Amino acid sequence: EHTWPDKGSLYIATTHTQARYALPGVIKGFIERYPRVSLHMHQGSPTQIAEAVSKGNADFAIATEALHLYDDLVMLPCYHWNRSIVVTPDHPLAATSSVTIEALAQYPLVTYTFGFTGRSELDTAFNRAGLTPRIVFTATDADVIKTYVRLGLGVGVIASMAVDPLADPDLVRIDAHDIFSHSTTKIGFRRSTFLRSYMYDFIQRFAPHLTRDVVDTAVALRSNEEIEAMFQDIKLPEK
Amino acid sequence: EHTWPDKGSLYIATTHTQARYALPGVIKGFIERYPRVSLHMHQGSPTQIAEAVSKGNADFAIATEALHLYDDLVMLPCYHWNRSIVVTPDHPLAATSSVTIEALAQYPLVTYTFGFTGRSELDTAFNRAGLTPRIVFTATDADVIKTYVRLGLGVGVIASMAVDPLADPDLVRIDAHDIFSHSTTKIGFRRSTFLRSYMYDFIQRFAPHLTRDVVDTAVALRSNEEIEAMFQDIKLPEK
Ligand SMILES: CC(=O)OC[C@H](N)C(=O)O
Ligand SMILES: CC(=O)OC[C@H](N)C(=O)O
Repeated sequence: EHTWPDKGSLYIATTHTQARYALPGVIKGFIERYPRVSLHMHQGSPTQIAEAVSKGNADFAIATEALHLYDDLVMLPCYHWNRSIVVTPDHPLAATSSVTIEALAQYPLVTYTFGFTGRSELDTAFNRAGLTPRIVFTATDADVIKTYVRLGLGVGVIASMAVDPLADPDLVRIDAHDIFSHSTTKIGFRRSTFLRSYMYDFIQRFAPHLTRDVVDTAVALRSNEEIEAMFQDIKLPEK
Repeated sequence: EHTWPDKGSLYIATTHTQARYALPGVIKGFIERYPRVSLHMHQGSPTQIAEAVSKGNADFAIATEALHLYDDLVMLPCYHWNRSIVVTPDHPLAATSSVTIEALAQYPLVTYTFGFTGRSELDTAFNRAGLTPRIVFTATDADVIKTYVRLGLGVGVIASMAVDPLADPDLVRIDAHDIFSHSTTKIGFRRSTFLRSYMYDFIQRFAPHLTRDVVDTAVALRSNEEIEAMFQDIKLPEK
């Protein structure tokens, strides 16, 4: 009843951050439309995620590993995203008129770890202002991080999508898009993967600008550089 | 005011599961008692966690990696824990009089990945009953897993401590201690680490049976085997 009868396997290798905040909608949508597609899902670190799809278990990889050893696979820009700073309401940073990277910094921090969902600005955006802050905590998911900010171990820096005013009503969102450059989530797959219609539909459902035609031409280029050139004048979804 | 003035560094390498469910209480307790101890915390995979403490960044490692390449460090049994099966209330397994590993199995599963917080039974406890089930999903944390069970991608198997009737009131806990053997969380540190009083206190706060004296004698032995022998007749906390 309003479903495609397409039969086939779809194996995704993705990160926590992706699996938790960016993927659920799509997946629920997808699996409802394709009851004959065996959707398998495997979470993990950028290198294994690179490894899995590369040679050669999973069909797609979904991650902010704009990082390398990715050349084998066709990488496609999906969206940008940045970070919010979260604190307990009783924090000095709460009652502050737009904080700076130096105004941060004076504090002990609970961030992500490198490399795993873009802390690849943190430190490398800190040494930039010649700064080195106390990182009392590095983790891989925001929910752990959030709960340790509730403890008061330090100030947290997480993806803006990882704050949910509903889910997180004991924290203060402070947007830091000014403070840190955005991160790009891409989607990979090796050239030799035959692209199935459900796959295009999935790509499309996850990144609206990635239509069959866009996709095809992006893979017609011999480079991920060339691809990112293709979109350098396309405004991505900003998440 | 009722705090120890002890000054020093305490760096912990632990897993998601540990950081999220087993560690928060202790840490909050600890840091309140030792405002001069620089508590640093770093989450990650068993191998890096082994690596971090080993050679030789972090003081303690806290994990269910009873797995090896651990010989360098003194490993101490902390507690046992097992798994619950979680499903949507509308699931066939909900209305079931104590399910078997075969009664499971007939289903698509959302579990942990190997190696990362004990799925090292799953498959190796499945091939045992000669079984091979559909694993539509492997992740590293229960919250991701739970949410995909809410989607209906499959049946979830997570740590019993990762279900929280308060936090998770849309799921069905089904205890599987019968079904799968328990896992042991241990705590490591290399022999050469001078043991500080706050460290003993911390060890103690996390594993009540690990008193100064127990600890000392456990390290007086030349083996983790010998240590586990020491406790083979001690009933551990069961979590
Ligand atoms: C990042 C987020 O909140 O969801 C975006 C999702 N990729 C979509 O476009 O459906
Ligand atoms: C596993 C859990 O829920 O907490 C146990 C904790 N290690 C303690 O003994 O304080």
